Amino acid sequence: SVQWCAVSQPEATKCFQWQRNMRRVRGPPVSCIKRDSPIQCIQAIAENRADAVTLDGGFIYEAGLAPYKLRPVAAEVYGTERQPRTHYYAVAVVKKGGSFQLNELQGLKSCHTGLRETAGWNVPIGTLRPFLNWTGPPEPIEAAVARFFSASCVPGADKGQFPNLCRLCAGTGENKCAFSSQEPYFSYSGAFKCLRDGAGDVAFIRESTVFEDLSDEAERDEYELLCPDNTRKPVDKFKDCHLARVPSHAVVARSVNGKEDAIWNLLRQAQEKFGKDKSPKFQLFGSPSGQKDLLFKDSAIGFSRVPPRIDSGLYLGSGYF
Ligand SMILES: [Fe+3]
Repeated sequence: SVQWCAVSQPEATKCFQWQRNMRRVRGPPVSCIKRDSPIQCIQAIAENRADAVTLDGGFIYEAGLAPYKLRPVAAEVYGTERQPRTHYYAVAVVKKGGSFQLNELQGLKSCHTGLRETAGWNVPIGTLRPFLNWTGPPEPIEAAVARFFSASCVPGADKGQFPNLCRLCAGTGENKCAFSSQEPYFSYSGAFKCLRDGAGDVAFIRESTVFEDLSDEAERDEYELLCPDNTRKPVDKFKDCHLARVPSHAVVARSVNGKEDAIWNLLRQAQEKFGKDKSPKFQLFGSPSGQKDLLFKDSAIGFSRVPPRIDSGLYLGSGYF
């Protein structure tokens, strides 16, 4: 059986609902282990306490490093089934109206999905380094991003070394700027909720965020991207307007004693049984109200296996950071 590494109690429930659903249709068994962060799941996967966790490509990096040496075994498949894609695009949605283009970015307000996450940090801050004012290490990149935006909401950051990287955040108590769903401006939806709530001027996120959160058409007509060419275009045309194409989020496992084939078969079967539009009982690519992307990304259709011994640095592709 496969111990899945849950990252929160909402995620844990989803997984416990998963396991109960797998039993009912007599498929491959899944188990749930709870831990509090992606980086905390890696270690447990590394320490034989559990076996898989879906990670973003920033955590695919840090999970391939020593002494973890974890490996991407199955990539998330997003889109439509007529045209499947194992990649997504980092864009920067902004409020329609303003004159500022990608190059005009300084002293504004940015909402970021997570510190060190792919779409909300690695790509945009990687795209803004020429504009950034940064001498190099051992000063972190965090300090300059503190001085480039007038305030942001980049959860996961240090509340004391960089206070305006959290300035915009909305978690209450000690929960502000945390890498948890209790930060309501955490991840994609929270990075979008931070622009939608009038909090920041820019939202660094993915191409489906706007289609996913804003159901009624007219509402979305009021949002736009920021093109890397310094223009701004509509949010439906992200294929000619984006910060980058980034490889899809992936289930990562152990390199040695990984159980890959068992993990592949749990997924495969669950995708056939609890996939998009498959069972009315369980949607493995679905979350309940207010919660989002638990275990896997919402509105993703399935998975496509990763070919033998493709490391973490080859999954991502060359040309990183
Ligand atoms: Fe991501």
